[PDB]
Amino acid sequence: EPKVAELKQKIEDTLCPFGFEVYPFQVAWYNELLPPAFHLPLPGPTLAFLVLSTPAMFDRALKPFLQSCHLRMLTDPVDQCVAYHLGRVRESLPELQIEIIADYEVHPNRRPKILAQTAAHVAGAAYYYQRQDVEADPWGNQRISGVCIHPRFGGWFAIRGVVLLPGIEVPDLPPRKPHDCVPTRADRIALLEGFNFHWRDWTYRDAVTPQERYSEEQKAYFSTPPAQRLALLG
Repeated sequence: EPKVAELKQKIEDTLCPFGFEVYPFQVAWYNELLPPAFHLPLPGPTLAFLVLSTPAMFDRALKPFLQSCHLRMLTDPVDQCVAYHLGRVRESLPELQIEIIADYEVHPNRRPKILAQTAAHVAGAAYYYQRQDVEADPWGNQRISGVCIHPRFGGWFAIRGVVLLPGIEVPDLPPRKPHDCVPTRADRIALLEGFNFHWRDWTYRDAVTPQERYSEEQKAYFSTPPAQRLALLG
């Protein structure tokens, strides 16, 4: 009966060379915090892995993918690339039943209504900073969206997927809280204001100083309209 550390290693062998990181969690840690509409429809002890992309994903996974025979038109290339690598995870664990979010062999709802930031938080991957994390906040009526912050990459990363392993239950998997790397009220205010009110501004992503950022080319790619992205960057 497979151990989490052995599975984690096999998934990392598959994904880490392509700029991803993977974090295990129990389905229960996620569901516990949410209304049933957003639950994962599985037994609490079920093992899951939260998958993130780091700044390296662009050079190691996306650019190669864009030059490959796998690329199709009419759907987002990043989504295609991610689905491809999550597909490779399935292949690398042929003896196991593996579900993936998002599953592109399912089209309608209900694909589950996953709240990705909450998954990243309970998996210890990135602290999900929300309005509630600022006491007596100054924003009144506005819609202040929260944002996850990675201790190594700040906001220079993205949550990309979840790998589920139904039938593999890890009731004694020990939880680890995400690193509270933006601990002070003033910094949390600056983070959330940068995120919700600052334009052509990547600055909220430095709320903790990152060790590495998206390259200028990657920044260009994500801030260029889709019609022009591939042409402009060749």
